[PDB]
Amino acid sequence: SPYLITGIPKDPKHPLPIRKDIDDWYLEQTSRIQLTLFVEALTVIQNRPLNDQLSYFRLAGIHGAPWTEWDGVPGTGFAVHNNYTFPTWFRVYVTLYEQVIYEAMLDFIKQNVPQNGKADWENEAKQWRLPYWDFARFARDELRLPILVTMPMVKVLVPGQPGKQLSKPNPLYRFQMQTLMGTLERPYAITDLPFDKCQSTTKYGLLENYNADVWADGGQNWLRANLALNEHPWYQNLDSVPTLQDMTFRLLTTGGLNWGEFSSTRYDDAPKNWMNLEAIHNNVHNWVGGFMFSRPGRHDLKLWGAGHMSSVPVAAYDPIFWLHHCNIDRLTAIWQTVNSGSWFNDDKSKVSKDDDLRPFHRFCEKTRKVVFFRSDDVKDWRSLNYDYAITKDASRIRKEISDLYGEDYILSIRYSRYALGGKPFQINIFFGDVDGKDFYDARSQNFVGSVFNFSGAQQEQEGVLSVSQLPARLAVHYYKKQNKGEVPTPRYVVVNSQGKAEAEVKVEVALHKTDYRRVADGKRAEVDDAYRA
Amino acid sequence: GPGGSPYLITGIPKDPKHPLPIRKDIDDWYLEQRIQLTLFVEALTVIQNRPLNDQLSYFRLAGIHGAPWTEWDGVPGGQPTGFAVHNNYTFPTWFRVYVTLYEQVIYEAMLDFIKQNVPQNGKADWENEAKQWRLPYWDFARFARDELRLPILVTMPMVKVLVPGQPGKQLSKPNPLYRFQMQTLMGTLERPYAITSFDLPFDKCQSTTKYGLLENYNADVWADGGQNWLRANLALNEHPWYQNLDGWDSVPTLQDMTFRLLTTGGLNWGEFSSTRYDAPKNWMNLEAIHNNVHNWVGGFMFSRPGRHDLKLWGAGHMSSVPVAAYDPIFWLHHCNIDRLTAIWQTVNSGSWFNDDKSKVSKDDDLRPFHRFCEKTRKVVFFRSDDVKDWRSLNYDYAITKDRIRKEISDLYGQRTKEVYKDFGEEDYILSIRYSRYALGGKPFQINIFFGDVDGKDFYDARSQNFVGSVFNFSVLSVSQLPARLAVHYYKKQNKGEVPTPRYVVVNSQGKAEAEVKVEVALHKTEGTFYDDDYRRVADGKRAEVDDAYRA
Ligand SMILES: [O-][O-]
Ligand SMILES: [Cu+2]
Ligand SMILES: [Cu+2]
Ligand SMILES: [Cu+2]
Ligand SMILES: [Cu+2]
Repeated sequence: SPYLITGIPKDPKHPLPIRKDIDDWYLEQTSRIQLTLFVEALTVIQNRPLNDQLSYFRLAGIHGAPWTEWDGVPGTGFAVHNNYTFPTWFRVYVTLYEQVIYEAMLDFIKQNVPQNGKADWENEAKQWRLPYWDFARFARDELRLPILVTMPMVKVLVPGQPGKQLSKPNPLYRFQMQTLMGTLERPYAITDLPFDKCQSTTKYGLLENYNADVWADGGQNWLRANLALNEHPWYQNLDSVPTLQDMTFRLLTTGGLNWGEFSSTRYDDAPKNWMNLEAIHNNVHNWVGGFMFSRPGRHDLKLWGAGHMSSVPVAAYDPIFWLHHCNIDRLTAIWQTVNSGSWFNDDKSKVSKDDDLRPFHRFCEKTRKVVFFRSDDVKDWRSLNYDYAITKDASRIRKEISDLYGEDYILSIRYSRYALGGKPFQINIFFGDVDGKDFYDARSQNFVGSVFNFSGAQQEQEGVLSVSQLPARLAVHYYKKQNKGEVPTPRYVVVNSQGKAEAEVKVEVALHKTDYRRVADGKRAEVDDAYRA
Repeated sequence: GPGGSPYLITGIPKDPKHPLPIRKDIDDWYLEQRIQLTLFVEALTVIQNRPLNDQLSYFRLAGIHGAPWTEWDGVPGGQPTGFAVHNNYTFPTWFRVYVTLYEQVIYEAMLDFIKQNVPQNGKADWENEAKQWRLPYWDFARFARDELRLPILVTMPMVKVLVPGQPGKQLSKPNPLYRFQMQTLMGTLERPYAITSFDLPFDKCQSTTKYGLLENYNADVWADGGQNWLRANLALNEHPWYQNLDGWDSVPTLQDMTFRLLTTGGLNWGEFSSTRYDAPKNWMNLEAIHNNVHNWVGGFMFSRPGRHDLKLWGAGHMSSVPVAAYDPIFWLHHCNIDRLTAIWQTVNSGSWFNDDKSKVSKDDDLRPFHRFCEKTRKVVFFRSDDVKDWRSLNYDYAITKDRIRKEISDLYGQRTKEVYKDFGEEDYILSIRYSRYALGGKPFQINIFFGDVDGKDFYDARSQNFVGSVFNFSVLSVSQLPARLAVHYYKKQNKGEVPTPRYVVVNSQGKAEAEVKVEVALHKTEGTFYDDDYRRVADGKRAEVDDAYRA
């Protein structure tokens, strides 16, 4: 310490290497030196001890729990949420992860590759960059978690044993410790959802009413995550379009937003410009991990279940976290490319531009001193010696955006992250009557879409709230069709981690129509008595 | 076998300090735990990690049942058919011996683990636990501690064990009951053991899976498709569709079937022991219930036509005769099938290969299982009479130690009685007769409906008007389904009319097979079954489905 974050060092045989789509990269590798390097290096990092600040646990620990120091910066986590430095704090955080993995790759080569092959393996390490998960791209008819994340094991090369491939536990599948995270040595223990009783990260694996020993490793219910990722209005199960892809398309193609509007859910005391990067990212966290531990009533089919990615304090432990944030960085770079003058340039985000991005250090070549990273340091992501295919070929970026992700009606949503004292919740919006026992997801009658509060005696910063936006065109057309042309009143339910409706929460929900005009104000829907909080 | 001599199956040898130890319910056994848990985990881990040339490896022991159809213990294989008996009256007795073999191998591995690992101070106490341990059973028909479930242990990827010589120290280790994993894809094992019979990509699996094989995912996902135990639980709790409507109480069909099986009097051995068919009231048999559980644990449909966000299909080893024995739950399932056989024997004491059909098979050699014949001084194969009394293999069940009819009702009959008592004193059953070879040996599922069938959704309890299923796990074959509650519901919606049973034969692609013959009928008696003259009241008919869903 300090650990200087630089990105992977420049090598002239490797001009601005790209971060590839992880599904494309996995298929290239198997259709495997880089795959071996990534698997082996990430395994080594996951097995480093807690007192090593470049262990996987400690790197994930920068984000949230267990809220310790990192790199000599005293330990809420370090992560930036609901502020305009969300994209840039995470830009540096993803680069730290990438850089540590690359360093571990070089160590792996020194340890395991014979002298005669070191140049070949080093070539591959120097070309590798952290792949991104394209959560909004149809997987090589539907959106999906990465192929590699759904694989318990992965086959790798053994250097010096040509045609000596071997199957190993996949470090992208889960992060597993040797004991329950609640029992780790001080001060690293993780001690709402029983994350203290988990040894491994899980997706939808934590459900009430099963033995607590099941929670030690609740499994990776990637089929369930995929279903959530493809959320869309209920009626489309009677032509569907996944809302996540439409939201991403709109984020990338809508012109005229300032940085403050694009960068964050933060609303400091319009609606057309409330589709923002952070809100989409919050929904993806919910969809990957699950946040509901139980459901009232009797149900044969159990669609709930909770996991690490839905929860701010522990989401960073799931290896997909980094791949998600890699794409969030990619989306930022794309938006920057097509909105090149909009950088901390509005009267709301300007104040935050010079925030130190603690705990991340760099060397100042002007002061000749170690300082914290600041947003302007990473405005050009290529300064960190990586790029994306889509931003290298800028000339045709609009066409590529259309090929990947392509009156109007929109829903606006304004809410307090601390409406429940800081606990997470999901805002579900419906057109028409709400089923008092089924108000949760796309299988719930009349469901149109959700907004997840990715948060987790406590109140928000004075004057600050949070915003999101949902597409509503197709769902309003269906509703009119079934309802004699009535413009629907949006109905909402605020759902907590017990699958109950929090009657006392008020959210501002409105429907707007195209220049957008407000055409209906939303109202809370009642649910059954056994389903009320 | 090992050494180059036959492997003699004895069951765990008798020790006078250990009189007829019981096979416990695996959830109860787990919940009270922890030396026996440690011994079972460490021994089974060693057995699973044994090399393919070792005939007491997990792979080769599973290999006896089906694929890859090799020899075992000097007995030629390559019959493709395995050594297992299916659709014949020796089904319960062949499996009785098979389960005992597994149990004996585990016990012997426990003794070796103690010899290599346990300090002098603890050896006699660990030896005493090995001698008291017997293979637990999975009670698939008992409510878990409102619903049927896979065992707790089967759903845990890791398990904490003791470390001998390190007091109070425990280590979390991969749970050998969660899955069986090899070091490579089973399709590329060293000859002759490759798994390569079947249409699902089992050749592309390195590990066993529950509901994890689906079309349209990268083939490397199939190497280990995972354990979707929540989905398997859902399947295990199959019941008529109408019971998920508000204002109606549900009963798990599996529990109703098992209570019927155990309580119905007057079956001969041939009716009880097998699906084999060469009065429909007597067609509820052990093998048919076992077949449905195989399906519900593993999943058999790889695909479904059309577009579906919620994907309720998926295939896994337990549904597939050639590879089912590789899933560790297989043995726990078959341990309960042995227990159900012992219960039924206890309450049907004269009914042992007692009919003209089964008498023919009573003397069949149960290959490949050897034992030493003390009266002729020869190593011979097991025969059914050798295992008529399961206690001769030095194990027992708590339920067979005495009161049995009351235990059967307490365990399997309370929910059925509670809901049936709400309706009139009548019973309805469905009879189902099919040919196991109707699809060339390919497996298939027979779903029955009362009322109109949704031509895009004819699959499971979520399918409109679904009544129940019969699974062809694989002379004719028969099964029976409870129908009393579904008939009541249909009558209330149809001004008293008796429903025509409608059936669909579904293949592994989720498509309807139109040339698979199934004989379905609905039968009625006055009086409730648990308190006898059944008459046919309706003939079945094949349901049509949407054109895109037709095979
Ligand atoms: O019968 O497996
Ligand atoms: Cu975060
Ligand atoms: Cu995040
Ligand atoms: Cu079998
Ligand atoms: Cu079986």
